[PDB]
Amino acid sequence: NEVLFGIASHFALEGAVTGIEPYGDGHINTTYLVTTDGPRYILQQMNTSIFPDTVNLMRNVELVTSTLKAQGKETLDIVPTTSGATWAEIDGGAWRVYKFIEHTVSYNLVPNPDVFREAGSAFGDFQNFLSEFDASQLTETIAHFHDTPHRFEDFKAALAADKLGRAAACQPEIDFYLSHADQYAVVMDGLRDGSIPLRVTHNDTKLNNILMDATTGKARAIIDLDTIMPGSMLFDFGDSIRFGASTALEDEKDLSKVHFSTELFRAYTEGFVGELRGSITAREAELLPFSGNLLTMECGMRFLADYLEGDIYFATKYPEHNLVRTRTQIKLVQEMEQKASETRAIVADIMEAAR
Ligand SMILES: Nc1ncnc2c1ncn2[C@@H]1O[C@H](COP(=O)(O)OP(=O)(O)O)[C@@H](O)[C@H]1O
Ligand SMILES: [Mg+2]
Ligand SMILES: [Mg+2]
Repeated sequence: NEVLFGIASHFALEGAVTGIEPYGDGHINTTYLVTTDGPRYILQQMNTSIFPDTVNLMRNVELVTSTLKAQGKETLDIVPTTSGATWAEIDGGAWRVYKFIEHTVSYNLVPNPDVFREAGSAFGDFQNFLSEFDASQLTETIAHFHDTPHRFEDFKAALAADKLGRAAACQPEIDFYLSHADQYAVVMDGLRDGSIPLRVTHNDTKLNNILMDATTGKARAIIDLDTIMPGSMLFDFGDSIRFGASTALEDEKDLSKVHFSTELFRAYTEGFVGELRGSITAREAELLPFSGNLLTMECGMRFLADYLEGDIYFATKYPEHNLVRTRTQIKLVQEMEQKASETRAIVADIMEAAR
């Protein structure tokens, strides 16, 4: 608190500081709530282990937030250092301040389809108002993040190495990913040849990062912009479907409880396409369902790769944790495959309705 107040003094706060306490349930940044005799603020110590290049990350954040503010859209509002920087290095730490976005609630899992539709609307609105932004200006904060062919090379490397001798125990899981190999390059290929628009991508579309109004329930702002990068909005949509349209937790051991919900798929798509109708392309719309397949397979192969490497990337609570996780992702992709007729119809219906 002595140090915290000291850190706070580096920033152009518009109220005398009266308190500073840890805040929120995030686990990458170290997050504090700053109270003043006036407005409130978010103060964060950035994760420089994961994000060593703070200058480039804050440049990305500044570019996107500025575009939104210029257009009168609510977003993260950086509070500058006394020197006019967007962040400060203090005693071997990287710190930044945002205005506290007031009067919101957020979720840690999808409670129901209405909330999921509103999550869809939030990112559709995010995409819509960045549709004119030159996404290529953004640096790749985590290289190859949703480059599924790259992830598959990582997976194959982990399989070849088989450092723990675990491959013997997951042949069906391995064969699932090997057999789908010709599917991984669909979105990367479209970006490279222009058939799929290069857009801003958020890359952590979990609901924790979507603030909704505390009274109306309506989407308010997208936060947690650390992983903002160029890519396809399909990377974001696909991932939201992966975690959000599942009837189960990511590590559900009972696979009979794991299903791909077309109701939740419809809900997100209604919200998302409803805000992005004027910008979304024919090829994009066509790939909405498959984007769910793609990002789910990417995530699943990463879990299985981690299992084979001795669980070095994802936290685990028991020895087979990553294998259990890879299994839910496999189950979800199989249902998405089997429901392709339905989801295609859902998208087509939603597209025409939005007009
Ligand atoms: N500008 C802000 N206004 C209000 N709440 C915020 C703001 N920034 C972050 N939060 C809250 O702090 C939590 C963690 O912050 P976030 O930037 O998502 O960190 P992490 O990268 O660790 O997830 C969020 O889940 C959100 O509830
Ligand atoms: Mg977050
Ligand atoms: Mg984050």
